[PDB]
Amino acid sequence: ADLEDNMETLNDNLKVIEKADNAAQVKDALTKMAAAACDAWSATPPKLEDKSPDSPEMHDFRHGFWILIGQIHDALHLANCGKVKEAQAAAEQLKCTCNACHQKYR
Amino acid sequence: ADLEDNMETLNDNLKVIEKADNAAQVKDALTKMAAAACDAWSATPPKLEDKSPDSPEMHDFRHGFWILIGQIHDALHLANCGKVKEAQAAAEQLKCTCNACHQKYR
Amino acid sequence: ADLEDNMETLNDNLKVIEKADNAAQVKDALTKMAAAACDAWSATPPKLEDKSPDSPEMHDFRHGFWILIGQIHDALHLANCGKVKEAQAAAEQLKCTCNACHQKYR
Amino acid sequence: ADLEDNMETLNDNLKVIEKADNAAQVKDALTKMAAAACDAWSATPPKLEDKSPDSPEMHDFRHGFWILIGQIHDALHLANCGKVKEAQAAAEQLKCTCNACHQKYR
Ligand code: HEC
Ligand code: HEC
Ligand code: HEC
Ligand code: HEC
Ligand SMILES: [Zn+2]
Ligand SMILES: [Zn+2]
Ligand SMILES: [Zn+2]
Ligand SMILES: [Zn+2]
Repeated sequence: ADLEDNMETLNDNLKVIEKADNAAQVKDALTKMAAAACDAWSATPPKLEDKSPDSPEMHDFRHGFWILIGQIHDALHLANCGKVKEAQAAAEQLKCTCNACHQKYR
Repeated sequence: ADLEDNMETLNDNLKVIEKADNAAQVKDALTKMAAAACDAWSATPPKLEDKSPDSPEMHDFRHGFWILIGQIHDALHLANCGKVKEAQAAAEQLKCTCNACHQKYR
Repeated sequence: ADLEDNMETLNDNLKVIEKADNAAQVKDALTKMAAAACDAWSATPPKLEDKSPDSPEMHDFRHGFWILIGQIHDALHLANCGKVKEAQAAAEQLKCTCNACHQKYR
Repeated sequence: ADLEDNMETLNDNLKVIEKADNAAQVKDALTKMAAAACDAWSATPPKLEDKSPDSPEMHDFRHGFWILIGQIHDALHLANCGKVKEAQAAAEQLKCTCNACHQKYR
């Protein structure tokens, strides 16, 4: 349930994808990431603890997760259809979403 | 967190939108729908009760939720912006995603 | 390349998908709909001839086309994977984007 | 019309968004990038002239453009709402799509 725990689960499963052998491994990891992302959006990060839940900073923080869930969905199509290289390449593009949110609120 | 309960909160909040006057009411209903959707995809429907979580059928079952969440995300842009009518029209288009899943797994 | 011709293209190719025998016929028809959608969005519909290109109605008019292109994209995943029936059902959900615009602007 | 011209349009307008002062400049530049993306996806790049138009590389080539159009769509929400800064940040998240495609196919 914890924001820090959700970030650890996102971190571990991202590496899993990068170095996966089969599609079953990639799909398992992406589904775990989707769970963590769904649980993370409702949390308030330390940096934004003083700002209202309707601030333009709390929008955007939530928005980051909608984008990530969209990317996971897209990777899932590729993994399920046995394109393991394409799935791994797509997963590499998640980092961009990771980095942009971290550069503002981490 | 029950599948039936999450469906109720989805069904209720969609009617709230239809009858809303201001944008703040729309934002509040869409956030609740997003939480329910994020909570419902992990559950197993009575029609697939004998199927494994990593089975092919469970994969397409979760697919409808990925599409739903992206439509809530899109509607949220309009509601946060203050475009009440357009947000209501966006919310209406959800009904098709609701319908398609129900045809297959209900 | 005018609005009416592009609407004929979308209409015809949607029938092609519904009556398709194979995935290759589905791929071909989705490609043609993507080209039609890409060519249609810059046009001005007769009912908004009095409005500026930069106006809330014209932003909304073009929006319907980003949604359609996104749905075509999703359906192409399914047809490239060889999932013909799933791709035919996904193409059916396009109809709601068709009707949403038509109710406002046709 | 040809792929090189399309790529210059994308490049020029991306710089314009970075250096933009008003929402009107961002709107116009994002719209021009949407048209360029739409005219680019049907071409065949030099490095894939020897491959089949139904090959996984050609599928992946076209796919990069659907992702870009979705990101331009996303940024236009922010720009049409007058929100210049976050429309500009959204526009930066788009380089990751530019780079993934050049890293494999340019
Ligand atoms: C890709 C999807 C992501 C990976 C991999 C990681 N994140 Fe994040 N993240 C975000 C915040 C606000 C924090 C700080 C939370 C706090 O300080 O309490 C983090 C933190 C991490 C961490 C460090 C965890 C630790 O205790 O050391 C890791 C390893 C991590 N994140 C990996 C915010 C966001 C965010 C905003 C919307 C996104 C999209 C991501 N994080 C994505 C990723
Ligand atoms: C699959 C991807 C689904 C999507 C998307 C939506 N729903 Fe659903 N819903 C789904 C199932 C499998 C069921 C049946 C579960 C059961 O055993 O009863 C339902 C059920 C409902 C119900 C009936 C609830 C009840 O207790 O009888 C309603 C009112 C309902 N769903 C509404 C609904 C709405 C409004 C949605 C979109 C906004 C929607 N659902 C999406 C599966 C899926
Ligand atoms: C707005 C975003 C639209 C979307 C999405 C779709 N259509 Fe459309 N269509 C639209 C307009 C404004 C019009 C009127 C054009 C005019 O100059 O009068 C239309 C018209 C049609 C027609 C009739 C064309 C004619 O014979 O005059 C058809 C058959 C049609 N549209 C089909 C169609 C389909 C199948 C779509 C979904 C894939 C669709 N349209 C989307 C605006 C919009
Ligand atoms: C693949 C799906 C691509 C995406 C997404 C983007 N680009 Fe691209 N670009 C791509 C190819 C295959 C090529 C080479 C074409 C050739 O004839 O060699 C390019 C090339 C460019 C160039 C070079 C222009 C020139 O004179 O040769 C530029 C400046 C360029 N691309 C910019 C660019 C930008 C800014 C993008 C993101 C918005 C982008 N490209 C995406 C393939 C793909
Ligand atoms: Zn995709
Ligand atoms: Zn939108
Ligand atoms: Zn999908
Ligand atoms: Zn968005």
